[PDB]
Formats: sequence, C-alpha cells, structure tokens
Amino acid sequence: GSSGSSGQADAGPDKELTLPVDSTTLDGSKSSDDQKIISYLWEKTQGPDGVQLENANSSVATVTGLQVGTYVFTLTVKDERNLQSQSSVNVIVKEESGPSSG
Repeated sequence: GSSGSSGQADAGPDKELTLPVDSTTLDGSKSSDDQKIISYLWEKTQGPDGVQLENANSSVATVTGLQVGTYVFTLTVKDERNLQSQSSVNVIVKEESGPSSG
C-alpha cells in the first residue's frame, strides 16, 4: 500500500554552530504528530567527550562546551505502543569567521 506512518522521532535538522557560540539546543518537540510521546532521552553517541548535556531526559536538551568538531546525539523516545525509535543529529562546529592575534 501507500506510506502513512509519520516520523517517529525527529532530532531536528543538521546543527551548525559558529564560535564563540559553543552551545546549542536540540528541540525534539516535533517528534510525533498524532501518537503522543511519553519518553525522551538525549545522549552523545559520537564526538569528543567533554560537552555538557542538560535536561537530557526532556524533549528539549541543551549542550554546552562545544568545540570545533563533530557531535552525534541520538534521541531515543517511545510511544504509547512502547515503540522503540531512534534519531541522531550531526552537530558541526565551525570557527569564528575572521582572523585573530595572540
């Protein structure tokens, strides 16, 4: 038949930060449309160990202390039907445009 099931877990689009902006927010409020969600988990699968995740157990998580690198955060949520879904997001960090001295 045709496709109907919508996105189970949406960890938002690609995240691109540019110093000094060393912090971002993973708003996953748009994970479901019809079937509500009663589970939220934010963890860093790949990337350098250091960043600090806040409210990981919430639809909206915050990661501070980001550096020029690649941070992969997987979002594991569940629906009324104990449906196990996963959704990661590529977080790239660029350097603050412009030269520097010191």
